[PDB]
Amino acid sequence: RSPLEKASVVSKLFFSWTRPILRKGYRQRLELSDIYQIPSVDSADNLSEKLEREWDRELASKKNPKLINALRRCFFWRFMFYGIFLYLGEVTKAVQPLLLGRIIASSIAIYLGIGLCLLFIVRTLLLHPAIFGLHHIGMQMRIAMFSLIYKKTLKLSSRVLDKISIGQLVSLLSNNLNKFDEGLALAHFVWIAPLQVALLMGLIWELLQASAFCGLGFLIVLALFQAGLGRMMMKYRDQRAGKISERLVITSEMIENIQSVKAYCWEEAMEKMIENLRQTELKLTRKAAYVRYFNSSAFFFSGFFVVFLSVLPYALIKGIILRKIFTTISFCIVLRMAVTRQFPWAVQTWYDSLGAINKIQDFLQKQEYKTLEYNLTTTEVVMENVTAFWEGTPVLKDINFKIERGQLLAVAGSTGAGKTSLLMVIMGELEPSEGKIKHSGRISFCSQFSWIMPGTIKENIIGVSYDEYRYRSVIKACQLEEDISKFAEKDNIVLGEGGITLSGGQRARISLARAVYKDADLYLLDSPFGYLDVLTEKEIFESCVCKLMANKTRILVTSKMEHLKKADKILILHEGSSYFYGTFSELQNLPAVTTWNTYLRYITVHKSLIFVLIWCLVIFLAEVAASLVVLWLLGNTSSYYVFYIYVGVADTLLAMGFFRGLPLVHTLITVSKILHHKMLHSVLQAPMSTLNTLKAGGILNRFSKDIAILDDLLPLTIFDFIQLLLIVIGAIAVVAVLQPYIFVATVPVIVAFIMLRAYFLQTSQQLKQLESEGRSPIFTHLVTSLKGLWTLRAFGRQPYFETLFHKALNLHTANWFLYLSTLRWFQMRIEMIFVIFFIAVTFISILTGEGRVGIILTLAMNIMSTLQWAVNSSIDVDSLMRSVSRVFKFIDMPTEGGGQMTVKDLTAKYTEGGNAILENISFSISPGQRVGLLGRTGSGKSTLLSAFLRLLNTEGEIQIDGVSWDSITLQQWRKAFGVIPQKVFIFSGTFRKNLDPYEQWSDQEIWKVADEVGLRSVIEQFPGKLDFVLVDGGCVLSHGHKQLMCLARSVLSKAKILLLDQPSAHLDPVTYQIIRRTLKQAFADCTVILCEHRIEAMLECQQFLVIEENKVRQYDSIQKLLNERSL
Repeated sequence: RSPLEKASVVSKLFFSWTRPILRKGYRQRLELSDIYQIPSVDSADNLSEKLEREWDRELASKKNPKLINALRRCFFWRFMFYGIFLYLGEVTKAVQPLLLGRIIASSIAIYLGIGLCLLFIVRTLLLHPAIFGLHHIGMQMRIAMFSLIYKKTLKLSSRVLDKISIGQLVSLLSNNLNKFDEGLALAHFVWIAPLQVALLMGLIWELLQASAFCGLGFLIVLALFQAGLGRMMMKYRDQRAGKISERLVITSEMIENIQSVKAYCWEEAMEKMIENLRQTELKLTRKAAYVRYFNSSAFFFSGFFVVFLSVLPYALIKGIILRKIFTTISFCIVLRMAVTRQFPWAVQTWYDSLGAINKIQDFLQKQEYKTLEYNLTTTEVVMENVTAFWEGTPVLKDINFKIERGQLLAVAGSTGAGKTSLLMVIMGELEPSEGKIKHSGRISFCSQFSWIMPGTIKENIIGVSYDEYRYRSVIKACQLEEDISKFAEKDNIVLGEGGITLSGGQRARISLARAVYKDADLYLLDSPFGYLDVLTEKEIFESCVCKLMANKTRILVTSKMEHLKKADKILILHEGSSYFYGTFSELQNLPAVTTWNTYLRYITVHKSLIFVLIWCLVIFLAEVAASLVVLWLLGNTSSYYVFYIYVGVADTLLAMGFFRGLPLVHTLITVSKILHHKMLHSVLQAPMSTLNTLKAGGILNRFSKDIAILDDLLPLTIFDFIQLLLIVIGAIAVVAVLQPYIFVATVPVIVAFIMLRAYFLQTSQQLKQLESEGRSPIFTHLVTSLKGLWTLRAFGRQPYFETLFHKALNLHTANWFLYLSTLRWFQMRIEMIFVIFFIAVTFISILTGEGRVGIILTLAMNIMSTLQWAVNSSIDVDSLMRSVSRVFKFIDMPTEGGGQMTVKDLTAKYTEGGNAILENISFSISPGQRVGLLGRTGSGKSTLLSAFLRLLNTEGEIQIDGVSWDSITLQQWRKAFGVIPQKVFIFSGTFRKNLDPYEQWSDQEIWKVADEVGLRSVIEQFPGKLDFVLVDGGCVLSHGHKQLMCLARSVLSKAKILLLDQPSAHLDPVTYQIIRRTLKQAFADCTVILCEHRIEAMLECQQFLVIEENKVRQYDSIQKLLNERSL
C-alpha cells in the first residue's frame, strides 16, 4: 500500500513520489485517510525488536553497559556512507570557485561554462537525496527510543514511581518530540568541517601562502564574540523567567475568577496591577533581544571586513590582479559559512543528542516491579508475620490470616488504615520487609477510582474475551443494563478517558463488572461499594456483592454492616495494630485562515511602524544607485581595487546601518505591549454570553504562549527576513541591468517563485496542522495508562497494553514522513530554478572590459546559499504569524453592553434565547426586611442570583432605586448590589492591598473598620501589622475569614443588598455565631436575601419566598409556606 515501494528510481531523484500525492491534495481538502502507508521496514514492531536485542545485549555486554554504543551498533554504517557521500558533495561546491577563476583570464572558455553548470547539477541531486535519507534514520532512532520508554514505564515499581514525580520522565519524553528527528542532519558536519577547513585554507594558501592566517584569525575572534553574547542572552532569558512566572499566576487568577472579578467592579484595578509587572519584564526582553540583534548582525557585516584585511597583507608586497581578489572573496564567504554557520551550530547540537541518551540511560536503572504471572496452586490464601512500611516504623505487625478455599474474607479499619498497601503487599504490588504468603497465580482487583480508557461498555468488557450471554446476563446482574435505559446506541455508548461524560456511580460499577464477570484464580476487592449509597449498596449487597460473588472465594473491603454480617471473618487494624482479627462473634463476645488583508492591519498597528519600515526601503534604493554609479564610473592607483572589493561586497552593499536594524527592533517590541494593553481591556469586557462559551484552558494557553511568541521569537526572525530579502532582491537587480537581457530572464524566473511557495504552502499548512493534531492521542494514552497501573498490573495485560501503544506511534510517523518528504520536495525543486538562472547568467555574460564581467561572475556564485536561506525563512513566517492572527480574532471580542425596588416580566435564559431559567419573574422588595429566597433547592439557584445581577444572556427592566436596568450605567449599577461569594478569590498580596486594590480607602478608614469588623484581632498576628502577603491565593485565611473579608469589603462598599447562599455548608458554628453578632448590626437597615437548602437555615427569614420550577411562588410568612409551599 506504500507508494514508496511501488515507485521508480527517477521518482526518488526527482522527488516525484510526493508529486502525485501533493497534486491530489491541492484540489480536495486534507482528508484524514489521505495518509499513505508507512514503509515496511518502518514498522513499529519491527524496529522495536532490533533495538530490544541490542538493549539486552548492551546490558549483557558488561557492567557499564553503554546503551549509546548499542544504538550506534545497529545504526552506524547506515549513515556512515551518507556522511562520506555528503562530504564529497560539500567539497565539490568549494572547487567551483577555482574553475570560475579560469574564465576571468578571458571561445575555448565555453568548455568551462558547461563544467560550471555540471558541478551544480551533480551537487543538487546529491545534497537533496542525502538530506531526505539522513533524516529517515533520525525518525527510526527516535521511534525505538520513544517505544522503549513505554516498556520501562510498564515495569517500574510503586516504591520508585511514587517517589519520582511525573515530570521526571513524562515531561522529559515530550522534550525530544522533534529535537533529534529534525537535527539528525548535522551528524557529519563536524567531520566535513575538518577536511573542508584544511582544503579551503589550502586553496587559499595556494594563492598567497602568506595571509592565510589573517583570515582564520578574524573568524576565530568573531566566533568568540558571538558565543559570548549568547551566554548573556541565555542568562537574560533565564532572568526573565522570574517575571514571567509572577505575571502568569495573576493572569490565571483573573481568568479563573472572571465571574467574581466582574462582580468585584475592579477590573481596571486588576488591569493596572498586571501593567506594572509587564513593564519591568519587557525591559529585560527588549535589552536581551538587542544583544542578540547586535550579535546576529556579525555575519552579515563580516565578509567585507575580513576579506579586505586578508587581501591587504598580500597586496603589501605587490598588488595582485583582480582575479586573485575575486578568488579570495569567493573562498572567504565559504570560509565564513564554514567557520560560523557550519561549525558553531554543530558543536551545540551534537552534545544535545548525547545528553538525551544519557538521560535515557539514567532512567534505565530503576526499581523494577516483580511479577510471578500465574503459578499453579490450589487457590489458597496465606499471610503471616507481614511487615512493611509506607515508604518510619512498620505500619503492620504479624498479620496472621490464612484461608484454604471458599472462606469469606473481609477487611476493615480506620481512616487512612493503609490496608490498600497491605492488599498491594498481599498481591505483591507492595514490598513486604518480612513474612510469607501463599497465593494463587492470578487474582482479580478492584480500585477505588476507575481510570478506564476511552471506549464503550462493550469495549471495556471485551478485554480478553467477549461473551454475548455475559453481555446481557452480567449487565442485568450488575445493574449495567438498568443504567443502559438512557442509552440511545445501547451497548455502543463510547466516552472519553477519565469518565467525563458518564455517570459517576455507574462508571465504577461498570468498570468492576468487567473484572467481576471475568473469572480469575483469586479475588481481591477494595472499596467495591465506594459509590453505592443506601439503595445502590443494598442492591449490590443482596444481589451482586454477596449473591454473585458467593461461589468465588473473595476478599473484600467495605464499611457496610450487612456485608460484614455475611463474612465468616473480619480483621480490624487500629493504628498499625490489628485490634480484631477473626469471626464477627468475637467482637460481640464481650482555524487555519490565511487572511493577507488582516496582515496589513496588524503590521500597521504602531505609530512609527510606517515611518520606520519606509526608512530602510528609502535607504535600500539609495545604496544601489551609488554602487551602480561607481561601477558605471570606474568600470564604464593601488586603491582602485579597494572600491571594486567594497562594491563587490554584496553583504556590505546591502548591510543594514547602525541606526537601521536597531530601530526596527525597538518598534517591533512596542507592538506586543500595545496589543497586550488592548487584549487585556477587551478580554475583561466579554459578556457572559461569550465568556462562558470560551473554555478556561483556551484563554490562558492562547494568551501566555501567544504573547511570548509574538514578542521574543517573532521580531528576532522578522527582521532577518527583511534583511535577507533586501540583499537577495537587490543584488539580482544590479546584475539584471548590467547584462543585455538578464531582466528578461529574471522576469520569467521571478514569476515561478510564487507558484512554488503557494502550491507547497497549500499542503504544508494542512500537514503541519494534522501532525500536531495527531500528537495529542499519544499524550492522552500515556497519562491515562500511567494512572491505571495497579489495575492493569493485576491482570498483567502488558501485551494488550503494549499493543495498544505500538499502533499509536505508527499513526504519527506516517504523517511525519509525508510532511518531511514534501518539505524536501519543494526545496529540491528550488535548486533547479537557481541553476537555470545561473546557467542563463553565465551564457549571456560569456557571449558578452573585464570588471563588469568579473563582478557579475562573482555575484553568480555568491547568491546560491543566500537564496536557500531566504526561501526557508519565508515558509516559517506564516507559522509564527498564525498565532498573531488568532490573537487579532480574540481582539474582536463582543462588548458586554433605598432598598425599595420592584420588577416585572423578567424572563432570563442562560443561553441566547434558550430555556427560560426565569419566566416573566415579578417580585416586590420592601425596604428594611430580610426576605429568604429559598425553595426547591438542589436544582441550581446560581442563575437566580445571576438574574438579580443581570449576568446572563437576557435582559429585563429592573426598577430599582428609582432607575431602570438600562437608564443607569452597568458599571454604576454594578456598585449597587452586593453578594456573599460562595468561594471568594482574594488577590495574592498584602491584606490592605488585596482587600482594597482601588486604594480609595484611607488608613484611618482602614484601621478603624478592621477593629469594627472584628478581623483586626484575628489578623493582628500578621507579619508587621497587617502587611502579610497572602501567598498561594490566600490559603492562610480560613473560610470564615474569607467571609469576614467579604463582609469587610462589602461594609466598605456600602452595598444595599447582601446575597448570601449556602451559609451552613461553608461557615463554621463559631463563624456563624460571630457573623450573627455583626451581620445583624451590619444589615439592620438593609434588604438582604438569604437563600439556603436547609429548612432550618431559612427559619431566620421574616418572609418565606419559596422558589419553584419556572414560577417562583411567594409567602408572606411561615404560615402559608409550611402549609402550601412545603407540601
